[PDB]
Amino acid sequence: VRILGYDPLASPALLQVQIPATPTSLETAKRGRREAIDIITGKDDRVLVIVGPCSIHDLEAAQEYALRLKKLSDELKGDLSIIMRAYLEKPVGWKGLINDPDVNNTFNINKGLQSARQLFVNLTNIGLPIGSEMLDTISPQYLADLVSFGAIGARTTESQLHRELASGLSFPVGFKNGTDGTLNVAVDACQAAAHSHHFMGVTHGVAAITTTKGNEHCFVILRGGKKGTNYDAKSVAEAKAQLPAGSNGLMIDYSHGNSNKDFRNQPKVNDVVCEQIANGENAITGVMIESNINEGNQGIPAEGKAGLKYGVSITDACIGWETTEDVLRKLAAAVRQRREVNK
Amino acid sequence: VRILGYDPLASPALLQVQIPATPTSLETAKRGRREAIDIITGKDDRVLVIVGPCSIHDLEAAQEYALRLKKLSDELKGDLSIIMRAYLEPRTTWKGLINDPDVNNTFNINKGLQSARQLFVNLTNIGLPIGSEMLDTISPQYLADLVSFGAIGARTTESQLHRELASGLSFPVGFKNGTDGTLNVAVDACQAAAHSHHFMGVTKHGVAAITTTKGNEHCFVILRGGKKGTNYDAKSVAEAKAQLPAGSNGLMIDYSHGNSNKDFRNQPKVNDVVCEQIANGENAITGVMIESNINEGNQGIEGKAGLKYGVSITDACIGWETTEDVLRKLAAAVRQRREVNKK
Ligand SMILES: [Mn+2]
Ligand SMILES: [Mn+2]
Repeated sequence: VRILGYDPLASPALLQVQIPATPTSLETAKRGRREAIDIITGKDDRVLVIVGPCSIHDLEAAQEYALRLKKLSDELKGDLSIIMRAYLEKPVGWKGLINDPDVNNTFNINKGLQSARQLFVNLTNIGLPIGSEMLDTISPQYLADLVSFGAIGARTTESQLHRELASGLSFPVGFKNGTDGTLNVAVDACQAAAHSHHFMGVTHGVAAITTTKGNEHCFVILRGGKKGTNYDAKSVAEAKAQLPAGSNGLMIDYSHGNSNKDFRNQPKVNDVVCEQIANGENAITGVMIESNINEGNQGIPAEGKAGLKYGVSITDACIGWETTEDVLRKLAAAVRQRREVNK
Repeated sequence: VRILGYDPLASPALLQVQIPATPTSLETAKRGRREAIDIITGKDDRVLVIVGPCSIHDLEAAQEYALRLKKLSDELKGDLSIIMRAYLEPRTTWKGLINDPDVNNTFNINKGLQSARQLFVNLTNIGLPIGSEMLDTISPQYLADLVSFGAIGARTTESQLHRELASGLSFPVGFKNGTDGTLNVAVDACQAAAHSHHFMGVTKHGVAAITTTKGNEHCFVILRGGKKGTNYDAKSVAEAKAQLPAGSNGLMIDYSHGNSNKDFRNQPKVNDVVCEQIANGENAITGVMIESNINEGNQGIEGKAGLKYGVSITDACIGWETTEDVLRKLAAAVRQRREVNKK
């Protein structure tokens, strides 16, 4: 009585055929996973960097950005393992690329899944690994094969459904610290996801029973909270203090809460973080940066896509490309100096 | 690479044909919903009660308990509208009736769903309405037609997935406050559940499709305490009422879990404090949740064979006679409130 109806949904298998992943895309995704694993587990001393737009609403602009990040990745491969941020939505307002690909308030999930997949293929096909946030348990079925890094939404860190999901993904997954500032829920999540799980889920577009093997590559993401920002050494210490033995490295988000809701502070956070890294801090193995071709953000005008400024986020504000180069080169320097403190 | 494999899953439709609901079952489910609605909206001045085991692992024992509650219910029907707790499982490393129906640390979801549906039919068949937690977006499809009340656990009240599910359910849904004791996430969930959603889900035939729901105006908050302490006292209740927007439904207080502090004998103490408020005129308290079984306490696991009869194998519960005394007191508080209101 509360279900208006069901509209047809193309299965992942069908989508994978219409928008096939090139050998390069597959190899790229595989490579991104290996590198991320070695870093969060300490086998590698470079830093894992998830850099990119808060969200992608324009494939062309994303491709130009990707090409720039690719070039700069090759320049800093020795110190950084860069994965492009390819998030589809920011949890009223534009519901994201999957739900509203045309950015016109309509709903076209089938067209959305096609755009999202075309995007993922486009990016990985040039040798650039991507990372996306797992919003639900069904969409990953359509994109996972092209992902090298996944993050679980903060609102679902405590969800068994997402912990089960994580336990079955073929790549590292990050969980955010609780809203109260503590790391319990995230730690529990990582432990839960490490176990094998048995559950019902979509596969061919039908529901089946899944058995996962468990994911040992889950880590905590520091993202500020009710007790303030937590990227500083004091907070980092408190964070490591509550990480049971055998934990993976921590990943720090420069944006959102830790940036005090101001894209301009991301580089300031970079400074405080680079400082720790340069002085020998080995628990910080990753960072998250919201960057785009141009800085800041913009609202969606009455006209729609037609009135949007090119290369400017329509969700959270980002630092521009030039600033991103500065931030990343500085981070790379911090990593280099860190190898020395470890000599 | 982290998916050990899949096993075929009988569809909700198949199981509904296999284990059909009797005309008495459907009628009870319907009635349970109508009565719950009139209460949470303030039409009826009786109190809604969701009483029953933490979980059901023994169908026979559940039936005995049901007969008793059905009889006690007929006695108090003038003051209370009773719905029996018929839950299957919070994940804390027994996996529940759906996963481990044999209570022997194995997995058989197909058999679990059958036992669950049979259980639901058995109970509603004697005229006793039932309530359960809505775990995911799939399992409910196998039981919805028999349910009169649904609950969203504290660990998933923030899950968009569950808010979407609630908006499409044919009965009232209660959202529990967060594990940290935070109430706004539940108030929030009710708002979200109140309107239409468009997302990916599964049909009666087990096919993934795009679902459009209409919104559920019968959602409410369930105070169940948490990390920052219990929340059933007058101060907390007034604090809770303050957060609720205009036109909100009444509150439901959970005597167990966070509000009893892992001590079943605290449930009757909560009942006294809650009764005092009701007896003295508190009209905003429209519901209560109680963890009750034939015999009090709980127990661990020779397998089922060794387990004591009417005793839970999950959260401790108050025994039957305690339950009866608790309910009769609650009933009196109700009658008293009527008198206070006529003034
Ligand atoms: Mn963002
Ligand atoms: Mn319980």
